[PDB]
Amino acid sequence: NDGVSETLLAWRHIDFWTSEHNPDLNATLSDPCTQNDITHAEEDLEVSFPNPVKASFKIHDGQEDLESMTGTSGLFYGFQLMTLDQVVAMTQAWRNVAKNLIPDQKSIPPNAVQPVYAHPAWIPLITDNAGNHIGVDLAPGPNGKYAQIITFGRDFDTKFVIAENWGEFLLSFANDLEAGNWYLGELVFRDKKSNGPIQDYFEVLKRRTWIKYQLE
Amino acid sequence: NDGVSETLLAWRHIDFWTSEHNPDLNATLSDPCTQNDITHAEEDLEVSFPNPVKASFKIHDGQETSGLFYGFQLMTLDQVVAMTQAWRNVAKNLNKPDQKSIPPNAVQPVYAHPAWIPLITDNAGNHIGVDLAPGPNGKYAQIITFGRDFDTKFVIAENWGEFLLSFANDLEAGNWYLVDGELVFRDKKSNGPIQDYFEVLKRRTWIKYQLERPHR
Repeated sequence: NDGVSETLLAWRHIDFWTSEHNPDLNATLSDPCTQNDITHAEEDLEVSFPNPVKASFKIHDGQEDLESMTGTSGLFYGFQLMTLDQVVAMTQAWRNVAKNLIPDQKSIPPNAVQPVYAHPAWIPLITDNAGNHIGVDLAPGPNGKYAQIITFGRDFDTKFVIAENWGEFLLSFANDLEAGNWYLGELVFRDKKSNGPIQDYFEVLKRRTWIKYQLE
Repeated sequence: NDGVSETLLAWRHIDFWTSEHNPDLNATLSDPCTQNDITHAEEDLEVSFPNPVKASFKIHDGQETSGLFYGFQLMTLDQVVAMTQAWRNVAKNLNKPDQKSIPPNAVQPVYAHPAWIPLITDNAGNHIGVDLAPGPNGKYAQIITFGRDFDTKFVIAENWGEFLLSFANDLEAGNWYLVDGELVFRDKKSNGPIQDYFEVLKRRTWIKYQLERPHR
C-alpha cells in the first residue's frame, strides 16, 4: 500500500489527457528510465527510491524539450517534472547547501516535516527552475510519514505535506485535469466550478494542505 | 561498509569475555532470532532494520536479567517491537523542556520519533538505539541515546557495529568492575571511580565532536 497503483493509474490519465488537449506537452514526456539508470542513481545518492517513485520513473524519465528555445513547458501547471539526471544533480546540490549551513523553518502539518532549510533525504522530483521543489521526504518529522510529498526550497520557509505518497500526488493532479481546472499554449490552473482566477499551483496546494489539516 | 563486520567481531569478543569473566551474564544471552521473526517484526513496525542490527539479532535475540552493557539490558526483538509501539503512542499524544542534539542537527530535536528503534534499555525509560530519521547533519542508522532523561540526544556511533565494538574494546581494555557480580564501568588507565556508562558515552561523544570541530 505504497501508492504504486495510484502512480500507474495517474500516468494513464495524464498520458491520455495531454495527447487529447496539448500534444506539445505530451511530446515532452520522456521514455522510461531503465532499471540500470535507477540503480546507478540509487548508488550515487546512497538512497533507496520509494516504490511509487520508481514506478513513475519506469513510465517517464521526466520532461524534455530540446527544440524549444522559450524554455521547457512544465507539466504541473508550469513546474517541470525533473529527469533522473536532474534529480541526482539537484539532490547533490541541496546536500552541499545542507553541509554549508535565515528565517523560522516550520511545517504544515506541524512536526510532519523537519523544520530546516535543506535535508539530505529530501529528494526533489519537480522544480519551478527558481529554487523551489516538490519531492519526496525520506526523513519525516515525528507526525509525518516516510515518503510523504512535500514542498521545499528557496521560498519555502514553511514546508507543506501535499500528499501521503507520490501516487496520491500524481492522482490529485490528474483529477484537477479531469475536472477542467485549467486554461491555456502554457498550462495554468483555475478552479472551474467556482469560476476562479488563474492561480499559482503552489498556492493551490498550500491552501488545500491548510484546509485539510484544519478539519482533521 | 554498513558495520556488519564490526557486529560479528564484537559478538565474538563479548561471547568469549562473558564466558570467561561472568558466566551468569553469558547465560542471559538468548539464542538467535530466526529470519521470520525479524520479518514479522519489520512488518509490524513497517520498518527495515539496518544490516548490522539484523546481524546482531541473528546472534542473540537479546537477553533472558542483569544488563550486559554495564547494567543496561540488550532488548529482545519482542521488547523492541513493544517499546517502539510505546514510544509511537507517546509521539501521537504530543501532536495534541528544550530538545537538543549533539552533534547539533544530527538528531531531530524531539522527545519521541516513530523511527527511533530502541535496542538497549536502562529499564528506567532511557535507550540506546538506531535512528532511521536523522537530522540534516546526521547519518542514517546512526546510534543515539534517547528517552525520558535525554532532553539532549547524543550520537554515540556511526552504526550498531561500531557501537558493539567500542563496548567490546572497553571490556578488553579492562574497563570494568564486578560488584557472580554485576558489571559496572571504570576507566582502568586513570584508576578512576565507577561511572554510569551513559555518562561515559556522552562524554566520549562530546570529546570527539570537539576534536573534529577544527576540520572543515
